[PDB]
Amino acid sequence: NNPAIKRIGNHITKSPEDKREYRGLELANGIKVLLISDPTTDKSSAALDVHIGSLSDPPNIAGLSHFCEHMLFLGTKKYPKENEYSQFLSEHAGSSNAFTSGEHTNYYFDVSHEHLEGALDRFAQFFLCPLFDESCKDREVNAVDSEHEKNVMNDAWRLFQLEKATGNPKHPFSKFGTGNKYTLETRPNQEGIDVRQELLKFHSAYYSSNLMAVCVLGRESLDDLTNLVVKLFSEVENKNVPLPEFPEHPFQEEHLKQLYKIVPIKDIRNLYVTFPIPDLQKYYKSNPGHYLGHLIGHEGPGSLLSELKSKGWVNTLVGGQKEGARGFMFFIINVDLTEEGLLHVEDIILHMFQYIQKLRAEGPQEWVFQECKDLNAVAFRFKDKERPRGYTSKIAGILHYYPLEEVLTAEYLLEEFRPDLIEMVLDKLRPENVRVAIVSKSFEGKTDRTEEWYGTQYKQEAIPDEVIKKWQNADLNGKFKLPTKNEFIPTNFEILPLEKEATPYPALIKDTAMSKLWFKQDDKFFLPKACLNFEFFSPFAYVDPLHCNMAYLYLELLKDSLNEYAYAAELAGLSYDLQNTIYGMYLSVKGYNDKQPILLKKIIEKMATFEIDEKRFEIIKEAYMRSLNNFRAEQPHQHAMYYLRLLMTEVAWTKDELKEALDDVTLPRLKAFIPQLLSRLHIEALLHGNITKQAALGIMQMVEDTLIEHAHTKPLLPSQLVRYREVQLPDRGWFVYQQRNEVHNNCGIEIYYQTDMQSTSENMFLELFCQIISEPCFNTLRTKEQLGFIVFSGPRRANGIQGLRFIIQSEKPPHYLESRVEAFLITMEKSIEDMTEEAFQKHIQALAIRRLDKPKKLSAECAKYWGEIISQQYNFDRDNTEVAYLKTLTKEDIIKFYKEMLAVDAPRRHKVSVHVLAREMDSCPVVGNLSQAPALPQPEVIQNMTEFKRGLPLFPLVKPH
Ligand SMILES: [Zn+2]
Repeated sequence: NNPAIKRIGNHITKSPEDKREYRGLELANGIKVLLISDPTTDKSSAALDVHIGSLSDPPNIAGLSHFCEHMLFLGTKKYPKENEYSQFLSEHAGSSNAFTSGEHTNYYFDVSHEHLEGALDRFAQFFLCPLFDESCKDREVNAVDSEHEKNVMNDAWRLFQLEKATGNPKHPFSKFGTGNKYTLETRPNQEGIDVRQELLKFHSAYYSSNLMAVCVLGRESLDDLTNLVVKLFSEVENKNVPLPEFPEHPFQEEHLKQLYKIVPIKDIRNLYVTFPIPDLQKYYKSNPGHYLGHLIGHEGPGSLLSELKSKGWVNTLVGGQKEGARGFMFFIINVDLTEEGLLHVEDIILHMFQYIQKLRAEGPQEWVFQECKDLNAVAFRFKDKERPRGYTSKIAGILHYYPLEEVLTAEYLLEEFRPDLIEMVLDKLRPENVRVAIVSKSFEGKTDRTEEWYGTQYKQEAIPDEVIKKWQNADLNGKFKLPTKNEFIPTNFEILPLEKEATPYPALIKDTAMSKLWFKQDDKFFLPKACLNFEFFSPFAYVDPLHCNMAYLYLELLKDSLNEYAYAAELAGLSYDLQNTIYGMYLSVKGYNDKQPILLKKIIEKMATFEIDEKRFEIIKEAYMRSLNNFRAEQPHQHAMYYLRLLMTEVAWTKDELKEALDDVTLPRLKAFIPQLLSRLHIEALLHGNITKQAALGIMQMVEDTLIEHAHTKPLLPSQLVRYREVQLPDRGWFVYQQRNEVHNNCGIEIYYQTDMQSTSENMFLELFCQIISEPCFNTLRTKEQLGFIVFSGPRRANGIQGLRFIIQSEKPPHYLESRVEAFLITMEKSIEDMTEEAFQKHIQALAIRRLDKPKKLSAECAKYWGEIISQQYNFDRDNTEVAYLKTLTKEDIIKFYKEMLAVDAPRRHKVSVHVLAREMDSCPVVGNLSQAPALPQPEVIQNMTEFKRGLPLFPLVKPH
C-alpha cells in the first residue's frame, strides 16, 4: 500500500505517564525510523545516526569520519551556502551539533516547532548531496586541529588514546579518531591525496541508507510525520554496506598481565584495572555485566570501596562494564589513590580479587537482580520528560540495537534472570587476564616510551608471575559482604491532589528572622518527585581564605562521611548536592519524594553534630591541595574566565590565596570553625514538587529545629545578608589583564563590554543583540577566519550587572584575537543596518521562542525559580514580561544601544580584556579577504587586581521585584 515503507511497527511500549505518541517504521531503503508526536512541544527536533565512525577510518587518513561530520554542515547541492543550515536554525530558535564515536556518526538539531520541515529538508541534504566544498575543506581542517589541540593536555583524552596505543596495533581500536591538521591536510598533501575526493568516496561508501536510523519529534500527527519522513528520506540510496564487526579483541595474549606506569599532566594519582570481555550488548534483557558492575562498584557497608577507604588507600571507585564495539567490551575497576595507596597498589588489586572471589563463593543472587529490575521499572515509569534534541539524538543511536517496539524500554526493563551469564562474565575477571595502569607524577623521569598522538610519557612491564599467583590465591576477606536489602527503595507514589490555594509561581509562605520559605506544589509534571533547595547564609564561610578552605573541607568531610549511607538512596533515585558558597552553604535534595524527609534529616543532623575522622581530614586536605594546584592545567579560556570573575567581583579569594592559607588549616582549627559557622544562619529555601504546604512548612521547620537543637543556631541580622557588587567601569575606559598558561600551548581571551544594571529594558537590548550576532559570530570568527574551535559570544550576568562577552581559544595571540572581534563588531553594525524589517522581526521571534520554551521536567522549572531566588530578583513572571517588551523593540533601538554602549567610539563603552598567553610565549604586546579592524586606544594594563578594584566605583545591587 506504500512502496516507500517496508513496515510499520506495532505499539511502541512507553511509560503510561507519557503523553507523547509514537510510531516505529522501516523505510524501503532500510532506514529505521521513530516518530514522536507532542502537540505541546515548543521546539521540534530530528536526528540521524549513521552506523559508521572512526573505526572505519582509512588507515592512511586518521580522522576522516570526524572530518566528514564537520564538513556535512557546510553546504549541500540543494543548499550551497556554507552556513545556510546553521543560519536557518538560528533565525528559527534552533541549534545543532553532532558527534563521531568509533562506530557512529550522530547528527541532530532543534528548531521552533513551526519550522520542522524547513529544518529537516536542509538537514536531509547532508545525507544526499553534500558539497564538501574545496574552500570550506581548507578552512574547516583548522577547527578539527583546534579540537584536538585542546584535548592534547587533557589527562582523560591521553589515557583514552594510550589504552588504544597499547593493544594490538593491527586492530582498528588503535586508530586515532579525532584527526588534526597533520593527518587531515599535511600528510595527505605529501601523499598526493585529494581529501575532497576522499570525503566524497567515504560518504558515498558508508553513508548508506541501510546503516541509518532517524528520529523525528514535532507537533504534527503521526501520519503527517510519516509522510514528511518518507518525502525527505526515502531517496537516500541503499548501497548495502556490511555492518562492520570486530570479533577479535584488541587485547590478546601478549596484551594481558601488563603493568603501565604513566605520567599525568595534573597532579593526580589513579589506578586503572581492566579485563577484556565479550560483547554483552545482545544480553540486554539480563545485563550480566551491570549486575557485576552494581556489585563490584557498590559503596555501601561491606563493599570493596569501603575497605579500600578504611585502609586509607582510595577515596572513590568506579566499576562495571565499559563499551568497546561490536564484538568486544571491557570490564573495569578504577580508583583514585592516596599517597599511601600509591605504595600499596598490589594489595589494592588483591582486595579487588578477594571481593570477586566473594562473588564466586556466593553465586549469583536473584534478589539483587529483582531489586535492580524493580528500581529500573520505577525509573522508567516515572522518567522525566526529555528535551527533544537530546531525546531524538539518543533514540536515533539506539534504533540500531533494539526492535522498534522496544526502543523506549530496552535500556530500562530487565526480563531475564541469568545466573549462567553472570558466572560466564565473572569467570573472565581473573588475574591472568588483567591489565594494570598506574598514573602518578612519581613516574616523572622514569619512563621510556612516548605515545605518538598526545606525547604521553609511560613505561610498560610484564606483571611478575609471582604477583599474578598471589592474586590467584586470594581467599575470602571477612570485611566483604554483599549489600543487604535497599531500605531507600520508594513505595509511595501517590500524586497529592492539587490544593485549593495552589499558585502558578512559588509563594513566600514563611518570612522570619531565621528563614524565608518559597513553596510550590507541582501543577505541571505529576510525577512523585520533589526538589528541596536550601541556601544557608553565613559571613563565616567566606570571611577570609582560611574560612573558605574550612567551609570546603567541612562539607567535603561531611559528604565523605555520609557516602556509605547515602549510596543506597542514590540507587533508589534520591540524591543530594551539598557545597560551600561565597555566601555560606547550598544544599539540594531531589528525587522521589517518599523518602526525602529521611535523607534530609540525616544530612542536617550530621552537619549539626559532625565529628571528624583525622585520617580522613589529612587525606581530603591533601587532595584539596592538589585540586587547587591543578588549576594551572585548565584550558586558557577557562583561566580567562577565572581572571575576569576575580577582577569584576567585589570580594574574591584567588586559588593562590586559598592554597597558601591551606597549610594553616589544622584539625583543632576546623573543629572550632564548624560550631562557629552554624551558630548564626539565615535560610532561604524553595520546596517544589509532589508536596503539600503543611509538608513544606514541616520540612523547613524540621531543618531549623535540628540546627537549633544541636548547634544552638540563632537568626542572622538583615544587614548581615551581604551580596557582592560588580566593579563599575569608567565611560570610554579599557583595561587589559594579562597572564600566562604554563601547561597549554594555546592562547585564551575574554573580552567584556560591560553595559548596565539588569532590568527589563537593558536585558532585552543586550539579548536581542546577542541573538542577532550569535551565529554570524560563530560563522565569521570560526568558520571563515578559523581562529579556533572555541568561539563564543553572548550575555554576561553577574552580581546584577551585565554586558557582552566574547571568549576564544586560539593559537593566534590575544592582541590579534582582539582586533578580529573589533572588526567583527563593525561588520555586525553594517549588517544590522542592511537587514530587512522582517529579518529583524524573525530575530525577535526567535529570542521570544527561546525565552518562552517551557521546562519539560520538575528540576528544570525548579531551576528557573531558584535563579530568581538566588539572584534576589524574585521575578517569576520575567519571561512573559520581558518577551512582551522585546516585541516593542525596533531596528533603531538596537542601533542606538550599540552606538551608545558597544561601538569602538561609544560614549559609554566599558571594556575589559583578559589575555592568557600560551606556554611558549615569552612576553607579548597588548595592542597591534579579511574585514577592516579599527584603530584601538592604548589600554591601561592592570598590574594588581586589588588596586584596580580599589580605584573604581562599585555598582548598586538590583532591587527585588
Ligand atoms: Zn569535532
